[PDB]
Amino acid sequence: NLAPLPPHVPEHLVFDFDMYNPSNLSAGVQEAWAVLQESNVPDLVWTRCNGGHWIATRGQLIREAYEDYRHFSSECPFIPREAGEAYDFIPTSMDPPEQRQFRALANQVVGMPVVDKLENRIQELACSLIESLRPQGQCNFTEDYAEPFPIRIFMLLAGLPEEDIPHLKYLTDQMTRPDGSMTFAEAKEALYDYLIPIIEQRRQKPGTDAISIVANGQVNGRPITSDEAKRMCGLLLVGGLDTVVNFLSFSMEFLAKSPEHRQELIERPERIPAACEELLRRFSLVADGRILTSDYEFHGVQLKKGDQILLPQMLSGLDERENACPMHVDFSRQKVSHTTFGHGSHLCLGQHLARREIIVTLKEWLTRIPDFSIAPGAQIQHKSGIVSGVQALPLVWDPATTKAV
Ligand code: HEM
Ligand SMILES: c1ccc(-n2ccnc2)cc1
Repeated sequence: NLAPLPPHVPEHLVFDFDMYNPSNLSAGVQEAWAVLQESNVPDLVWTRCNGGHWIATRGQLIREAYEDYRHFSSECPFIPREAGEAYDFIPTSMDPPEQRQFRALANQVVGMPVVDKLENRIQELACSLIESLRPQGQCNFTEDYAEPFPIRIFMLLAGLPEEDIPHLKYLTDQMTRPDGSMTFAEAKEALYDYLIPIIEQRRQKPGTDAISIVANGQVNGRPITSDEAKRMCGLLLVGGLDTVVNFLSFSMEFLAKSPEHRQELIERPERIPAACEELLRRFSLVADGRILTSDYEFHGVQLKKGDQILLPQMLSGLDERENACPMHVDFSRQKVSHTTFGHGSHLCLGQHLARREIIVTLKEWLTRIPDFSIAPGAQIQHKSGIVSGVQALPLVWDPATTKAV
């Protein structure tokens, strides 16, 4: 389903990319998108899928569009339009200076200080999950670890019941990797049905949990409304359930195939942080966009007011102009250039939490289970959307080579 080309689009700039089902998916999700960076593709293209929209394909353009909120507005940040339209998450659907205030609160909730405080549970939960897996010689890394690890730390932070996971996660999934089973608005509404009662409850009777702080927070001298708090909370939910979850499976899949990468991190632990950035560069996984607030001419292309452009965060780091041999994972790169956590005013507040959860896992897994591989005859499938994922990650290992701690 290709939509007819608007009049301002030169046919030479057409490249029908389906962000929800790219062509080379079998090769891997990052490889499927990287086709956008082949020599035949212009820097800025137009696709007729998902209703027609632009795509910036180069780190330089993505950054520029990310900085330029005057032109590129966060009002309608998701493709397809109906999706960007119905979404009203804060602070993601606002531009500066309105953004700034809401931003400041969200940070109170997820920032450094919170992570600093949760470190021991993070470390505690990782060791517990791993030790529990170790003797089995086999998991489903996606369901066995990638999901629970991050999610249970979030639920703890938010003060929400673990029982809610399956329900929440389904709703969250529908948002980034739409199934077809429910539209964005229906999905959005359902998560909202959930939150409303919770928030009400926490404005009356506050806790120390994330929701309670958001619900009772101050924005621009006055109290935040319920509707605003709902809209921030909606964001936190997706961040907690849908991000680190998918990241970990791509990294673990890479690790399960590269013995030598595992070794390096084993003998030279000082490299873990470095490694973590490189993997954040290589297995980057977010793709959103902005809407044109007016007619504007960008890098010799005319953009009409109301046009959506996808500015895949994913691609900056995979761009050869930014990183030599981009599909090559080298833990010793002098400069790891990525925009995995975004760029500009909307830079990811949860990046600290995410880095802590990644480093804990690599350090802790490698300690106990140094030697693992993907199960024989396992066919790993990726998934594309706003946030890309791995469908399942069947791992096997010999228990005899593990180490209990
Ligand atoms: C590996 C994991 C993660 C990645 C790759 C990621 C990526 C991003 C990206 C690219 C943006 C900006 C989107 C835009 O500019 O439209 C963003 C914003 C945001 N992320 Fe993350 N994120 C991750 C994890 C988290 C976590 C764990 C949380 C907290 C629960 C979170 C909370 C936020 C919030 C609150 C913002 C909005 C900041 C603002 O609009 O000023 N993220 N994230
Ligand atoms: C699309 C969907 C989810 C997100 N997100 C939330 C937290 N971190 C990233 C950003 C854009």
